[PDB]
Amino acid sequence: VERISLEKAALEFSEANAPHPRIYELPVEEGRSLLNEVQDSPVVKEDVDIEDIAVDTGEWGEINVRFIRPLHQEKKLPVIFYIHGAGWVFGNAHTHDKLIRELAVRTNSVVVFSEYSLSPEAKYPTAIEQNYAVLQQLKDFANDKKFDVNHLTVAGDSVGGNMATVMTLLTKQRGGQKIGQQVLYYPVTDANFDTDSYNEFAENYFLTKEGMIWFWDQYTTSQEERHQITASPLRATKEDLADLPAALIITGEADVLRDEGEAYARKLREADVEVTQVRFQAIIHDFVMVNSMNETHATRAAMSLSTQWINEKNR
Amino acid sequence: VERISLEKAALEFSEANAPHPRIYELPVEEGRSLLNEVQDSPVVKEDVDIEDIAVDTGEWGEINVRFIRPLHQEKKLPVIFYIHGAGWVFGNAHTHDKLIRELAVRTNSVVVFSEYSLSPEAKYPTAIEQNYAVLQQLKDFANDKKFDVNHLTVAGDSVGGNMATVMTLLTKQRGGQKIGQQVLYYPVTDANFDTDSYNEFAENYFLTKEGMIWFWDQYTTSQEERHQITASPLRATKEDLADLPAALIITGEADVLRDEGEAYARKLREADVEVTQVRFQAIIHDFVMVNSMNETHATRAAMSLSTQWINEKNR
Ligand SMILES: [Cl-]
Repeated sequence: VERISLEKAALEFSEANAPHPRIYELPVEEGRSLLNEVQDSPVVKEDVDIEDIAVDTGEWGEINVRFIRPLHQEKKLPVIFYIHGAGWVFGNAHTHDKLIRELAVRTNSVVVFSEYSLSPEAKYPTAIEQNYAVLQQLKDFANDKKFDVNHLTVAGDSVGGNMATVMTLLTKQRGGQKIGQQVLYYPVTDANFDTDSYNEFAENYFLTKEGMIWFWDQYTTSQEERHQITASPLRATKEDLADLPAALIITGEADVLRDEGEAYARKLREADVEVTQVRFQAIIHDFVMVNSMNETHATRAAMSLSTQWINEKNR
Repeated sequence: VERISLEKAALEFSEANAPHPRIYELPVEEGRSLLNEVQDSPVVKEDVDIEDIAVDTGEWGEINVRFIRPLHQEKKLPVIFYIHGAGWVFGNAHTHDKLIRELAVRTNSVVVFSEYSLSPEAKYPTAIEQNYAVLQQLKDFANDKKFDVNHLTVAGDSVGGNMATVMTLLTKQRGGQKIGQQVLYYPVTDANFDTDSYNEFAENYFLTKEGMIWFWDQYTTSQEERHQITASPLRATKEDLADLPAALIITGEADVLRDEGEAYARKLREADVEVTQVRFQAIIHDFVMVNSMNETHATRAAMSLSTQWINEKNR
C-alpha cells in the first residue's frame, strides 16, 4: 500500500486498522469494546488520585464526571476541563487515561473529564449541553477538590476538540464561567468531506473519509444542525470568534482533519484571537491518546508543547 | 497586494522588505549594515557571561568564536555548537545575540558560536571546514569553559542549519567529536529553486526566490559543488544519512525553504534517524532570530519546543 513517510508506530497503527471490518463497521457496543481493548495495551501512566462523581446536567440527564489530581499537592491547583474524542460514538475515562494523567502531572492541574452521552443513542446537541453544564458547576467543586476556577483551560482531542472550542463559543454567548485558554488536539471543525487532506488521506491512515462521514451521521443527519457554528465552528464569522480564549491548535500531517484544523486556526487569527498553530510531520489522527503511539516524536513534542504552553498561561 | 494569514510581526517584516532595492540588491557591505541595524531594534535579552576567543582552523585561518554562559553556574554544563544563518553573506554575534542568549539560559548550556568567514569573499567549502575545525577543538576549551563535550548539540538557522547537519555528515565520514543531536531552524538543504514552497512564497514573504538564488551564487556558482552532500544535504543517500545524530527540524509555513526542510526530515526518518519535524503556521523565514518577531506565537512555541527537546537529550 502506497503511503507518505510516517513514524513506525503510526504506520503500524494504520496497517492494524486497514482490514474490514473497521471500528465504525461494528455494532456500536462492539466498537466501544474494541477501543477499550486497544487502550489496554502496555503504557507507563503518571500517578494520580481519581474520584468519579455523578453530576446532574438538568434537562440533559446525569453523567459520570472523573476528577484527576496529582499525588501530594496541598495547594489550590489550576483546572483543565478535558473533552474526549473518538467520533462522538466511543471513548471513556479508560481510553483517554494515559493522556489526562500526563496533562494532570506535567501541568500540576486537576483534570475534570466529562463522560458525556455517546451517539447514536444521544444526538447533537446533548454532549455539548452536558459539557457546558458541568463547566457551570466547576465553582461548586473548586473547594472540596482544591482547584482555582479562575485558572481554567478547556482541552479536547478530535470530536472533543470540536466541543472544547464550542465551550468557548457557548460561554461568550451565555456569559458563563470565564475560560482562560483552549487546547485542541487535531479537532473536527466542519461537516465537509472535500478538503484536500480529506481527499489525500481518505484511506490507509487509520481515520478514513468514510468513517468520519459515519461519525457525523451518528451525531446528527440534519444539514441545518451541521451548519450551526456549535456543530461546525469553521462556519463562525469574524464577529462570532472575536474575543474567544487564546488557542493552541495541534495538527498531524496524515489526517483527513488537518486542513479544517489549520483553516479554523486562520479564522481565529483573522478575528484577533491569540493562536499557536503547529503541524507535526509523519503522524496520523489520535496520536496523543493511543497508547501504542505514546513514544512517537510527534506525541513527545505535542505533549511538551501543550503542557509548557498551559504552564506559561497559569503563571 | 495579498498574502496568506500571517502573524502581525511577520506581515510587518514582509512589508518593510517589499520595496527595491532589497538587502540582496545592495553591495554586500550595506547588506551586512542593514541586518546589524535591524537587530538594534529593542528586545528583552537574557543575562549571560560572553567571551570572544580567536581560534585557529589551520588551513582556513583564525576566526572569532564566542562563548556564552548562563550566570552563577558552578557545574560542567552541556554544550551547543551554534552556526548562524543569513545567506552565508550576513550575520555575526550581534545579529543572533537574542537567540543564543535564550538558548544558553533555557537549556542551561554553554553556546559556542563560530564567526565563520562570510561570502562572497570566502567560498564553499571554507565556512564548513572552519566550523568543523572549531568542533574538533571543543575538547580543548572544555576545562577553562566548564562544559562536557559528551553532551554536544549542534544547531543552526537557515544556512546555519545547512552547515549544522553537514557537521554531522563530516563527523561521521572523519570519526570526529561525537555529536549527540542536531537542531535545524528552517534549514537550507538543497540548491534547487523549484519546490512548491519556492513557487508559492517566491515573493512578498521577506525571503524571496531571487534572494536565495543570489545567496547560493555568493556561496558557490559551481553546479558540481552544489551537487555535493556537504552543500545540498537533501541529495544524501539513505546510506550517507544512516546513524546521524537525532534531529529536530523546525519549518515555517510562509517560507520558500519549507519544502526542502520537510523533505530532508523525511529522508532522515527513512534512514532510521530519530526525527522530530514541526511546522509553525503563519510565520516567515528568520522568525527565531529577528528581534521584531521575538514575541510571535511561532517564535515562543519554537523556543519552548527546541529548548525542552535539548534538555530532555542532556539526561
Ligand atoms: Cl463500509
